[PDB]
Amino acid sequence: DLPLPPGWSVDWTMRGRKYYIDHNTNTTHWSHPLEREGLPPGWERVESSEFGTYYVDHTNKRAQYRHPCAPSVPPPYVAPPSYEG
Amino acid sequence: DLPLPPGWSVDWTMRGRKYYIDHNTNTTHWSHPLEREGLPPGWERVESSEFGTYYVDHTNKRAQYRHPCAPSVPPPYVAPPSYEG
Ligand SMILES: [K+]
Ligand SMILES: [K+]
Ligand SMILES: [K+]
Ligand SMILES: [K+]
Ligand SMILES: [K+]
Repeated sequence: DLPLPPGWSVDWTMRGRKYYIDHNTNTTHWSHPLEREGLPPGWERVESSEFGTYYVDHTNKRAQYRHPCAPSVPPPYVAPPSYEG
Repeated sequence: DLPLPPGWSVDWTMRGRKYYIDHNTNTTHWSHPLEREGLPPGWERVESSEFGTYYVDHTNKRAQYRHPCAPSVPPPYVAPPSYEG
């Protein structure tokens, strides 16, 4: 949907997974560069049918469920307003 | 974007957070009912600018970073194909 910034292109893995090619920096990425609000450089949010939504750190070649910048404690439960309706 | 199933409506919290009202079951929800693929009943995926993406269990009033169905081990690191470009 969102336009690629100048200097990018897209391709596909042998499993059908889209990736983004940055010809400005000669690097490749799982996510659109305009869809990384709140993420530090080197980190991406990824979606998995087996593991759900998690985060990868390309600079350390590791992954974790928690956003890199989230408090290192479990996140807060909040319910929507009760049915009124 | 996606049409609401029959019997639903939408409203807004005093913080500007959208929620979904199910008049079929007299319940309320943070997420669109057609956007919960892979989630068990009672669980939702939520987005937070402070905590990132996590999951809430309305039946236990708790939250966790890991998808309820994800393996209880850290998720796998996978890099996109190296720049060719
Ligand atoms: K450029
Ligand atoms: K281009
Ligand atoms: K997560
Ligand atoms: K109905
Ligand atoms: K309606």
